[PDB]
Amino acid sequence: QPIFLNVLEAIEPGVVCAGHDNNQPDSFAALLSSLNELGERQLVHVVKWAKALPGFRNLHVDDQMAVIQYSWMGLMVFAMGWRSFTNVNSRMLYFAPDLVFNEYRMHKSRMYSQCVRMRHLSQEFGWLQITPQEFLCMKALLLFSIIPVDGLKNQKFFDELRMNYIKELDRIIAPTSCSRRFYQLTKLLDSVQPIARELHQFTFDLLIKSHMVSVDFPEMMAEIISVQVPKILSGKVKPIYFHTQ
Ligand SMILES: Cn1c(C#N)ccc1-c1ccc(O)cc1F
Repeated sequence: QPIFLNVLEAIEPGVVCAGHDNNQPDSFAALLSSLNELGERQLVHVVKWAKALPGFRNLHVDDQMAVIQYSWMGLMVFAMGWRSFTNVNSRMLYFAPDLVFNEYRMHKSRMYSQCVRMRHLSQEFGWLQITPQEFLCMKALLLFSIIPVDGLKNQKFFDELRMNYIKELDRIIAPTSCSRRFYQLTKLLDSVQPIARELHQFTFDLLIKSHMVSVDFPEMMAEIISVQVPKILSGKVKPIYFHTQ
């Protein structure tokens, strides 16, 4: 019985729309406001998803929140890359059904470079022939891939929970074929982190200058970006990497 995989498939968030008006000509303010609102909508789903993961409540309740808050960006990028792979074969970024980015929107959003990398991430799902099951366990493992340098309140329970998720990834892979596969997947998991960092910087700078540019940041978005993201950007909170960068 595939108990672990059953849980992941069962708790996997459905479609989330951004509420973007696609009848109005593209503007930087409207495009970035819709992404932020999508971020907010998505956060809600990421919280409910993470809280339903196997063993997640073994974590200290305060570590539960931190982990979600540090990981959210990378979790969203990775899932978005998947959506883009399965819906449009990575030809465009499928943020939401009502928010698909072509190259014009990539350019109008002033985050073309970040978009380029995200789309490259999406292409990798196709290049490496990632299975939905690999995707599911990789995404779960992403939640436990970023922690403070000073450690969590109960680090031991995190370490065990992360160890078990790596073991689960091992299992859906399962000797030279497996060692090759594990190498490829962990390299893929590592590649999400520099991308998330670029989006962390962009979203942070944007929050600071938000009033100047008429870009709206929803309550939960503005809080994380100003309280938790600077902890990452200042080097206090760091990715866990499989390979040396
Ligand atoms: C909505 N979204 C996804 C998804 N799905 C990945 C990255 C972002 C994002 C980008 C810039 C920003 O200012 C706010 C954001 F929420």
